Amino acid sequence: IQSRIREISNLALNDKEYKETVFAILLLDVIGLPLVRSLISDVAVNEKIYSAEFTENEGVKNLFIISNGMVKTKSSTLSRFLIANIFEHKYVVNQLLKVIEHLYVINKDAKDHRLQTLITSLLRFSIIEKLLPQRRVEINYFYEKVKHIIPNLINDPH
Amino acid sequence: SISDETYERLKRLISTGNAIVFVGAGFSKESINIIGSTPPLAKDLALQISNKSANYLKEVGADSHYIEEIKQCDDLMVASDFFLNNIPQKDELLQLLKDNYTIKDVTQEQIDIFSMKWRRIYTTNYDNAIELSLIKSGKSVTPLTLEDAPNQYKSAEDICLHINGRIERSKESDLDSAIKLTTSSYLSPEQFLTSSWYRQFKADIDNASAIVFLGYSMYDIDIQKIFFNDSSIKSKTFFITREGTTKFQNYKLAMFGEVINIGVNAFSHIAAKCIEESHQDKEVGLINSLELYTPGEEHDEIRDNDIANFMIFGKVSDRYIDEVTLNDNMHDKIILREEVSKIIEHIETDNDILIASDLGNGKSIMTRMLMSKLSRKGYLCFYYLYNEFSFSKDIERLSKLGQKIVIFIDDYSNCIDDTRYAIENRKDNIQLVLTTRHFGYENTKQHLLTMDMSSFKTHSVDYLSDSEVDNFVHIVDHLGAWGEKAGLSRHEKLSELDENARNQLSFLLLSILKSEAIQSRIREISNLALNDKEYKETVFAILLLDVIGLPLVRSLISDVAVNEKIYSAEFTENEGVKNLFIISNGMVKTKSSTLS
Amino acid sequence: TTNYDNAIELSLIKSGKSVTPLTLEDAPNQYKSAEDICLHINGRIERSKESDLDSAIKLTTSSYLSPEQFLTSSWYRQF
Amino acid sequence: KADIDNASAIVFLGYSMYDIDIQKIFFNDSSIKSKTFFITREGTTKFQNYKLAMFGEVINIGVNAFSHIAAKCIEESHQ
Ligand SMILES: Nc1ncnc2c1ncn2[C@@H]1O[C@H](COP(=O)(O)OP(=O)(O)OP(=O)(O)O)[C@@H](O)[C@H]1O
Ligand SMILES: [Mg+2]
Repeated sequence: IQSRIREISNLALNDKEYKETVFAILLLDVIGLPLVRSLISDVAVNEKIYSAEFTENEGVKNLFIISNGMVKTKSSTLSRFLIANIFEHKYVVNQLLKVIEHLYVINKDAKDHRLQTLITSLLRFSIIEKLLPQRRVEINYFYEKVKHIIPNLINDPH
Repeated sequence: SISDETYERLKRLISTGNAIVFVGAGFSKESINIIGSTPPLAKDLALQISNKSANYLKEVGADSHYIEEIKQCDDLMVASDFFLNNIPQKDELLQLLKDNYTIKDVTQEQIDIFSMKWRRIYTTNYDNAIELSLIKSGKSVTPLTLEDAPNQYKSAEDICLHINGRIERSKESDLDSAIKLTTSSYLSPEQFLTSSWYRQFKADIDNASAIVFLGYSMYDIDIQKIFFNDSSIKSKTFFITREGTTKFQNYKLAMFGEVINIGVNAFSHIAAKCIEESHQDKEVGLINSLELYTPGEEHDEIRDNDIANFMIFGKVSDRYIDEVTLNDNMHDKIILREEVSKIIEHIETDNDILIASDLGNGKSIMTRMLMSKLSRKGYLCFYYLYNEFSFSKDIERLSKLGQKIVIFIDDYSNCIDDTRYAIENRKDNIQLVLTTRHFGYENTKQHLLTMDMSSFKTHSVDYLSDSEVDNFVHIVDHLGAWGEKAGLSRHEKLSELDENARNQLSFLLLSILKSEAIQSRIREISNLALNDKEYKETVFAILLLDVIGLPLVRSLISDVAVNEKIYSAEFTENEGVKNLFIISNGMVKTKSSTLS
Repeated sequence: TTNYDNAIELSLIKSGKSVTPLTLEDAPNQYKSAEDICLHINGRIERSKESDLDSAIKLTTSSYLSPEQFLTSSWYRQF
Repeated sequence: KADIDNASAIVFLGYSMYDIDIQKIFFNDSSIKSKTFFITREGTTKFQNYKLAMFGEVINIGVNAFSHIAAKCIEESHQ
């Protein structure tokens, strides 16, 4: 099976935007937020979800159950396998840092509650351990760089 | 001869400046070439190339009977094919073509006839008489061939298109397919039908005021097949032939339009009269298939009965929409969808909009609200009317304007041909808004993904937020249609609905206000599915298995349906079976309990 | 030539001589046996499209810094 | 198309090949060229039938001579 999943995932994850959007879908499903097109646009840091050619890809159709253009996951045992094995840890930590910076950067104006709870939910250790399982160096690097991305975190005991 | 009323009709049609000329062999009969003579016809050229090949075979030393039987061969196609397939020196054939088809000087009638303003120029010549005649007369020209993409030259003018090729920058290998000389070239899979310029040619001869053929002998069969069928095209075309020709000689041409046997010489004088008026004419015309949306100018009172009509019975006026648009605090009269602002922000950045939704979840009303707001922002919004008038003429007249334009099309699956043309030949200052149901979108996926959809933003209005649920129940609270349920809180009220039907406007309307309009829509869609007894039995079996609660399985469905239609692949491609049961990978599941 | 106009071509045509004008987007092997090569190094006007101003017609300060130039073309060896 | 794909050989009896569609069918391929035989009239030079030679092998013997081949081959075809 793993070989089948790898072959059918390499047919979509080779593009940069497709990889970012797929990672955004997996990340928001991991946190538990609703999979809304406008919010997945902010998490994915592009607007490829609005194109009509995203939902007709091999990887997107073969890994996610699509229905009337919407995207939802198949099961947790495939999403967590994708997160652990198909996405490298070194990609995951860097993309997490990028989206954490960008959310704040565009949230300093709009003041949306969903972005705020997204940011304070990414900082929790349970999600990070569910995203980077038993990786000491990457977890340490992420925790030591999040305080330098945004300077208000030092005053927060959370 | 040719009558005076035909003269007046021709002058009036050519003075518009939207005429199209088709140039043939007879136009450049008087020109002169590099070797200082009139360009030759097929007979002389065939004799020359046969003589050349026979001289080569005499040099190699073949029998004299073969030479004497090849020399008298005056068929251009067979002689050229034999030369290219047996004789190895094709460089001198290309040199002979360049010598014979390079015009050095033109006459004055050609200058006067090509100093007009046309829509587009089409020709079947090899020479450069037309390009020389356009420069000399004070106008630019960019020639092309069938091997050029028309989308790159969209904004260019003075497009002189050569159909059977050109010799000006022809290479050695172009004789096989590009230049239509041999029998092998005419049989190639690459022809005028397969080229992308064919659709452009059809649109041009559909859109033009009149079409003029200059000395065309009507040899090609594809143009004959284009022009034979229709009659509205025949009423616009004209043919120009040489003098001293009887009607029976022009009988072949007469089946495709009027025949005027005066020659290019006499048409040059008409061109001399019409040149000054050709460049001046301009008219905004009238737009027939698209009505210009205009905002409200007066304040009308809104009465409860209007609230009841809009909420339940589906009847509303555009004055109501314009009134709820100007003031955003009036939540007791309309539901404010959050997608309108996103859609507006997308349309301000040169992006097309495609809206897809389920049955009756607020799509046409969203289109009307968008139309009302975008004119206030400063655009021009046109609503597509399902009329019998043309659409290419109207989009052309819209392009001739100079304002920012948004065009709205509702339920495009019923006008897929026009909606295609719209995405095929869209201009720079015209955006598109297309709305459709899910079934209509999925039935036309293969007709649209082949084009450029990178400029389209896809939106779905199927679901709302909890704030909009609160707004809806606030509207009903102001209406007071709860009855005995008004005492209970928010949670109790909607306790009888399913999770996903709660977040859809159609099921909310049917469950709370019992909108008859939605009932009529459901009856209309389900009638076309439940007409057959087999499908009726299968649908009733699915509903029975759901109200029991036991899971759905193909064998069980077939057992309780007293048939085997569930095994057929056409059961899940019906109208009602798709619009009433959500399907996924061929399986059938129901939407919600309040629908079943 | 370096001009973008058609004076050379009109002069050749008016003197009883043919011409095949090209640019740097043509390969030399397809025109190996050709004669009267009027190669326009900078560009051409006669059938220029809208995208030819960026790199094909050398006029702007961006069309002089593009990776495609006279050196990297296939006509450099021929010249 | 399927019949000329599955057959053993294709025989033309006095066909001048006037229609353009059979011409477009038979001109492209080369495997169909090996199985195609054209039967034309007697007393014809090679050139008089150069057009037919492009699509397959041509035999200038007529139906008159083909009758003898049919009479010699009939008893084997049914067997
Ligand atoms: N913005 C809105 N605010 C309040 N009610 C609305 C709104 N939009 C739609 N409705 C209600 O929904 C009903 C059906 O909406 P509408 O006719 O626009 O559906 P639709 O999706 O365009 O239809 P169809 O898909 O069948 O073409 C209307 O009669 C109206 O009562
Ligand atoms: Mg509608």
